[PDB]
Parts: sequence; C-alpha cells; structure tokens
Amino acid sequence: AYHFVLVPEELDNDYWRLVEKGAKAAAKELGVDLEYIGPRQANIDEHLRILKKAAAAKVDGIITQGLTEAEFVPVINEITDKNIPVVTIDTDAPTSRRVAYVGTDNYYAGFLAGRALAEDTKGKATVAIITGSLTAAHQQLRVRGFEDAVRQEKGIRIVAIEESHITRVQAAEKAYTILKKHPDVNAFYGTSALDAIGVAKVVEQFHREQKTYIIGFDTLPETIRYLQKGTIAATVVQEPYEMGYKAVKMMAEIVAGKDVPVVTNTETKVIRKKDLPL
Ligand SMILES: OC[C@H]1O[C@@H](O)[C@H](O)[C@@H](O)[C@@H]1O
Repeated sequence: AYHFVLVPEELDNDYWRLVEKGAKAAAKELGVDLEYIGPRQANIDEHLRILKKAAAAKVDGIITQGLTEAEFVPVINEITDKNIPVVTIDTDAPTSRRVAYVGTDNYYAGFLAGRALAEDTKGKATVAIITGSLTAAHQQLRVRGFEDAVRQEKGIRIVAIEESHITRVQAAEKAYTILKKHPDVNAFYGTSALDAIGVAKVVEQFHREQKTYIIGFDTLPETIRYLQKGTIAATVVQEPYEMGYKAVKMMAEIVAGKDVPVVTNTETKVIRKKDLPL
C-alpha cells in the first residue's frame, strides 16, 4: 500500500487547501495513502525540516515545492539519493534531480499578468508590486515575467516591490506603506493568492478604487467578490485542485515504472469580471 507525502508552503493557507483536495481525491482513487504535512507558518527552515523528516520515514514518494535553488536543490538530491522519488508541485527546481514537475509555468503567468495590465491601462501606469517573497522561485519568476511584458511600454513604470510573506495582513500593511510613500501609484500587481485581497482592503479604506488598478493571482472566494464589485480588475487563474490531483497520479505512474514527462504545466490565463462565473 503506497505511502506518499505532500508538503505545502503553509498548512492552512487557503490555496494549498485546494491542492490538498485534489491530491486526496487522486489518492483515494488509487488506494494510496496521502499524508499532507507542512509548516503552520511559512518558514524555509521548518520546510526543510519537514522534508528531511518525511524522507527518513520509509515513504515511497515526496511531493513538494522547489522553493529556493540554494536550499531545496541539495535536499531534493538528498532525498533522491535515498531512492525516494520527488515530484515538484506549484514551484519547480528544474536543476534538481526531481523526476517531474506539475505546476504553473510561473514566468509565463507573470508575463500574462503584465500583458493584461498593459491592455487594461492602455500603456499608462505607475505600478507597485506586492510579492510573496523575494527568495521564493515562483515569486521571482512571476515578477520577472511581468517586468519583461511591460518593458516596451514607455508609460509603464514600477516604483516599488514589497514582500507579504503570503498573509492578507502583511499585504495590507505593505499597501499602506507604498501608498503613503508613492501617492502617484495607480496600479497594484500581486503575485500570490492573498496579495490582491490585502491591497483591495486598503484601497477600499481610502476610497481610492477609482484611481487604482488591481491585478492579482488566483481565484480564492474573496478575490471573486472584489472582482465582481470592481475593486480588483483582473486575476491570474491557477489550477490548484488539478495540480494536486495530477501530482499524485504522476507519482503513482513513476513508482509503477511508467515513462512520464518532465514538466506538466497546468493551465493559466487572466480573467476579468466579464469571465465570471466559472
Ligand atoms: O498564498 C500563497 C500561495 O499563492 C499561490 O499563488 C502560489 O502559487 C503558492 O506558491 C503560494 O504559497
């Protein structure tokens, strides 16, 4: 009876709970034991601790983010040398010895965000970026993709980048700080699931909705509420359920000796109020 472990970035984060639903649905489907374990609070040192722990515990396969190249590559290769196969999810480490990746093309998601912002503001924007962190690999890619997409827009300019450590509260905090310091900011870009929600709270508190474009990530309920209301103008779709489901099925194929593709990019697109509901 196969035993796999899935490690989220943070246990009770709303987006990861959707990943867990798809993983446990696939696990039930194959008669597989899925253990979902990860830090209470997103923390790179604990994250590495939960992985090395799960490795020494007889498990048949480990599904995890490849969060940072400097730390997670040695650990993944560590876990591989114990003849335990690793599947990366949501954030890839393409230089490690993980067998396969299931998750968004992160650069492209950020690139599609930049393209939408430039269409919506028609080339004119003073932009602040709220990102989950400056060291997480998917966050960097979503930032770099966005920069690349807007570089040709002479009238788009990025004035600030701050970290939210993927909470609502710290996204709101950073939006209070950016706005006080850059009152000409008329556009926000959030790169993780809770960022546009924190920005939207502050924009609504200041009655700034009419002079602030907000494009964020993912489709958590409150993002859809702000999207229908108007506070948020667009959001980059991800497929957390389907990537939780395909990561498990892909693990089951790997330990069954079957060939599998190295990368499987779940779908990503920018949606607006006109694409609701889904
Ligand atoms: O809320 C934080 C989450 O937001 C999502 O956009 C990302 O794909 C996850 O890596 C991240 O942990």
